[PDB]
Amino acid sequence: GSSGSSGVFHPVECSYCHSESMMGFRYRCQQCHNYQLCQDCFWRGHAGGSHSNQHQMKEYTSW
Ligand SMILES: [Zn+2]
Ligand SMILES: [Zn+2]
Repeated sequence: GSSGSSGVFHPVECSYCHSESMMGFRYRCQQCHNYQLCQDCFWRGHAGGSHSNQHQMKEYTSW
């Protein structure tokens, strides 16, 4: 990554794919500790030992 601290601060960035473009949204899994994804991540579908592909995501407006 690479950016300056003279403008944008804590912009819309994913947790995994850490996207930059402003297209997706904040999608927080249903039942989980810390699982947030964006439109893309969702479209493709992500998961792991912790998060299960059978976990739905909710749309929130925080980031
Ligand atoms: Zn993402
Ligand atoms: Zn989950």
